[PDB]
Amino acid sequence: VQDALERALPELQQALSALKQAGGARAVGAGLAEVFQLVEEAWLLPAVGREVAQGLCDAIRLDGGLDLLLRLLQAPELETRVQAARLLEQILVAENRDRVARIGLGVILNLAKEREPVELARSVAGILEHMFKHSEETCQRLVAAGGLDAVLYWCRRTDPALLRHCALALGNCALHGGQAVQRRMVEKRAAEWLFPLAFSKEDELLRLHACLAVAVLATNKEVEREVERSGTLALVEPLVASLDPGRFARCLQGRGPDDLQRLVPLLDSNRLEAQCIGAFYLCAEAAIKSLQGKTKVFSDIGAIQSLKRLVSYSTNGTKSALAKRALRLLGEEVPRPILPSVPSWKEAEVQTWLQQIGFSKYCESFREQQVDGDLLLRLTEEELQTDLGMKSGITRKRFFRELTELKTFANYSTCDRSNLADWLGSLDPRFRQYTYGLVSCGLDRSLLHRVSEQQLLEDCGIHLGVHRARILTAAREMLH
Amino acid sequence: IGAIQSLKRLVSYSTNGTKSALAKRALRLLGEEVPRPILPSVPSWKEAEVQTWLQQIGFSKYCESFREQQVDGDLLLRLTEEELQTDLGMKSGITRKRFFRELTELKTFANYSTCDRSNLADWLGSLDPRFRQYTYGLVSCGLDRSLLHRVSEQQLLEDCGIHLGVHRARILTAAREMLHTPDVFISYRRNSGSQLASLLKVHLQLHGFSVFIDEDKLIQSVMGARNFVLVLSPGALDKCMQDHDCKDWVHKEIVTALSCGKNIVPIIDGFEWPEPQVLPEDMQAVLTFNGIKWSHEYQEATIEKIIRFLQ
Ligand SMILES: NC(=O)c1ccc[n+]([C@@H]2O[C@H](COP(=O)([O-])OP(=O)(O)OC[C@H]3O[C@@H](n4cnc5c(N)ncnc54)[C@H](O)[C@@H]3O)[C@@H](O)[C@H]2O)c1
Repeated sequence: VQDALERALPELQQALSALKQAGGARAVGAGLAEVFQLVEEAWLLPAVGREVAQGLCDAIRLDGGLDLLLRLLQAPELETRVQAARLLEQILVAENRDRVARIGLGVILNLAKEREPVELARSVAGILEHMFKHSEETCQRLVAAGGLDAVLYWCRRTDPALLRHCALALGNCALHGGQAVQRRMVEKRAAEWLFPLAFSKEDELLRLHACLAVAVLATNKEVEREVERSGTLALVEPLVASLDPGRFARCLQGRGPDDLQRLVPLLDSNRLEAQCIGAFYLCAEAAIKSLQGKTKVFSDIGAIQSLKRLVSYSTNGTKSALAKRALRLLGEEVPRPILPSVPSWKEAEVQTWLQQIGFSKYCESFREQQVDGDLLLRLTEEELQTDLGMKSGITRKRFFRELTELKTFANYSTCDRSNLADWLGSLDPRFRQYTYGLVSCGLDRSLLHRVSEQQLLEDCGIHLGVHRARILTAAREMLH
Repeated sequence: IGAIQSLKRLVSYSTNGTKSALAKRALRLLGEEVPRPILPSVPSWKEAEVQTWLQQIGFSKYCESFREQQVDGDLLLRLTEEELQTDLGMKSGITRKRFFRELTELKTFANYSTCDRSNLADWLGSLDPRFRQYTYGLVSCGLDRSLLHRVSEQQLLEDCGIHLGVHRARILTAAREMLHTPDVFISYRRNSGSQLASLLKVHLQLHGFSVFIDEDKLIQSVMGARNFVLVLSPGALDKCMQDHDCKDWVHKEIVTALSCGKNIVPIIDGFEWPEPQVLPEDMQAVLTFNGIKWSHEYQEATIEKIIRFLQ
């Protein structure tokens, strides 16, 4: 355990003393090459070299060699510049990134302007890649300055190793950026430069990380229009449909829970490409964490219930197959897809729908009351509070959120005559939940010009007055 | 005095690295734990982020009050007086008001990227920085910038939940006073012509040209296209030689482009010109066009040369 640390500390002590003492033209570069080869020996140890490399990076930081590397990045010689950059690339760990964000911002940013040689760019792309993972302030300082333009210019090259760093840099800048960083990327059209990275048939990891960056940028609701106009979403769904997560899980050692929490809101952002990317990556990393004995992280975060919602509300075969495989590689059961004809439900479909979304406490609350799909669509506050024993209003509000998700994904073919659900969906996709509110009252397209607000409140049961005003306005302005 | 909780608020609500590092060092030199920075995507919260946010601001008594009720970030942003009083056991109105002060501090520092389409939070922040807390009040009701001229005070009170009438009057006033067939088709080779065709498509869509990429589907793509760009990779006419049956896709696209008579612009990347006598008779006319050599280091002038040679 402590063997590699005791073998690797005094060698780096001698090497950093040779770097600090000698100031020659080529002996300093030879010392940088010695430190870089010892770093390559450090990272390539099976299940040992992680903590060993972390301790050696801590020793390089506490010795003072990080400021030495930041001084040698300003050297006029090109050779020691590229060796110092390739040495600084492999040591950007979470304790070194704070020190680089304190001082090294502006030195690496200066080398972001020099873009012509490949030996600089292949390492400076990875340095900017790992510096996008620090915080939102560093992402703002890199995007507002010429740090994003270096990656957007280096996406033009044909180097298969450099474009991986560019795709990972844009993905990590989209993950840890926020609102304004994504605005400054997409207004500068960062999603359009990911098109040669998501289509190039040279590598298979590179297209996956490019589609990851596209899918993370495709979750901001002020952004998705220019992403759909970019045309990079259409390369996402077949690429996920043509690969296997087990082979890429064997190819990649996973990621920590702080990065596992970044893939979870990709599934609840109701976009098909983002759900496919999130299901693929969580299936591969669930295979990784199920090879080991740490499968409780997905239950600590809560991605398992989101995968159950992906299975039970699926309209695509690829994301449903990936979510079923991800739930099969874990230690719980897979759910069945629900029957979409909700007014055609009997009691057992209601019981299954309760068992698939996490309402197993109230199942016997609905069996004694004989609630079918016709009574489930016509359920209010008072019947939940009094008749069903659901006393808590927070539990009732969670039930109404799940009822919103159910009444969005429903088949109203047995009741709707004038296709009123598409009329509600053409205005706002959160209006189709009131379809049963208006069909059961006897309405169709030829009556909504004689409906008032009181008829929508009392009979149709539309509790939000903004939705009542929008439905009355759009019923009185464009139906006759 | 009480400066330790203010340092915890500085750590948990930090937008600067220097003050966060100094507050973490100040809490490390004392005898208590340092908190973690919260996840700004509040509607993307699960239960554990809500529990951590409770543990970092001094609501450790009610943590088991939220775990049994399963309150996530969507329920935390939509919480009122009555659900705090009845369902959560927070009987004291002073404790509820301290919780609403902390909820004000939370809904000021939040990421609404997954719900806000028209950037309504910046519209609320341009008036008064204490208005962005009502962003979730207006996004969840279905509103954006193009609807606020038809909102009343009752819709802000009941649905949006704006309890202060001064803020309702200011939002209504400021909402009513200041709110109111492709062109270039690219043929390429599957082996080594994908990256060059993708790069040409990107550099032509940077200038506003509708470019299509990738017999019942491609003929209507060529007929609707105004121009034609032929990517000549090394080996781009390898499968087109001795193809006397019209089965190759690139051969069909070249025959269709010659039948259309469009402005065929070849793009050469290390590919010599083939002989006319080895090609079939339906594709010998492609060798008489003005091809363009491709440079991998001076691409801007090359794309400008392509624009000068297209309609
Ligand atoms: N082969 C290589 O050359 C190699 C490999 C890895 C890292 N590096 C270098 O390391 C630096 C970046 O590494 P990083 O650590 O900052 O990455 P990171 O913090 O951005 O990603 C998290 C990594 O740490 C691990 N991890 C963190 N917490 C964990 C936990 N609680 N349980 C299990 N695993 C956990 C994950 O497996 C994941 O690999 C860069 O300089 C990079 O060049 C090099």
